[PDB]
Amino acid sequence: NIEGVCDQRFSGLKEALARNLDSGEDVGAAIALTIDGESVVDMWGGWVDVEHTAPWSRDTVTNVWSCSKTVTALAALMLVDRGLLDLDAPVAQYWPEFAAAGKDRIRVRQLLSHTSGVSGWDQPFTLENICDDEYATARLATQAPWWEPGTASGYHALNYGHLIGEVVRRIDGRTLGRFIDEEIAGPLDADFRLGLPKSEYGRVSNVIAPPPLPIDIAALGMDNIMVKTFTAPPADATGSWTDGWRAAEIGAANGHSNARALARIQSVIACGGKVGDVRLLSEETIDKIFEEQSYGVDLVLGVPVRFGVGFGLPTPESVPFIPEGRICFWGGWGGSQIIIDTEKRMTFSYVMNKMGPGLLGSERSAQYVSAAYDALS
Repeated sequence: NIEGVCDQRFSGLKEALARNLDSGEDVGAAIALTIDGESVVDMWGGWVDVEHTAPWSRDTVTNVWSCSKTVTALAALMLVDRGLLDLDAPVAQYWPEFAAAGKDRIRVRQLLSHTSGVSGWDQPFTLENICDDEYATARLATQAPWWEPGTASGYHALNYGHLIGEVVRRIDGRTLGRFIDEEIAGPLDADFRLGLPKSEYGRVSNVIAPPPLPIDIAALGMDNIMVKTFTAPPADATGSWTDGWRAAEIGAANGHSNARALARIQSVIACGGKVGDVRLLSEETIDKIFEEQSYGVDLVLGVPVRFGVGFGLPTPESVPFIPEGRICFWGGWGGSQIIIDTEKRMTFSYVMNKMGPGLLGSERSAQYVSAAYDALS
């Protein structure tokens, strides 16, 4: 039983979602797809929890973990489009405290491409620490890079929003979470926000944690950058249920939204900077997204990744279900996807509550993305 609309071209996408819901591989999911700004696929099915307390409704939202990075990146690119933020300027030019420990030459674009060298917090760090916005932001400004900036990419797993958000805050005045609401989510009427206000607790579906790892990476060395990044706050999807997590602003993983809002937000990039009569970027600023910034094995994700400014670029060897072309994308822990195909001017989005293993796509993510692209030919 699937609610919402789904174009007849994408029938095979609807059958995959239905059969995944019947088998339990998806507990509650939502798949959205816009073309040239107009909603073409907007579906959802399944339940809010494993106990079938309530079905996934239209405005059900959940934690969308790293899809929030695309909204954080969109906010930064908007300050660039207005001429207030220079991608080539050092981040210390806007954030003076960041110049400490030899970071005075790190450029703003390197924050957005995960090549800055600051991919996580130094290890006096806890789940409570990341919930303190100004404390977590100040800690990063004191750190030395974990590798030579621009030399490689290391996925800024949980501090991505703190780094870029502080640059946004010192330029605009508003916090990153508020900038998103007043300049992106508001003008486009999109159901996205950093965190979750208590007034919206009723329509949230708590994510289901991925399978436990056979070893706790404890006693296997923080000599590795990947371990330092993923243990800065200890990885626990359950932490996204807490009130402290939903009260903070973590532009890397804090977003609470659904597939319809993500596909609608990012339709600005797919349609050339304007959906309807709300233009947030020019095509000159959108061109900066698809300028390749880095390619190589990521120090954190452990696979080859091609990074643009704020988005990933097609990497068939690591993300095989996304074709090549002027396509930018990212996804969230558990399997969530947000894809921007400016050639077809479409946006795809898949949002679930049962988190699969891995921070790249899951088995379901490949089925849904492939079905969406098979129908488009």
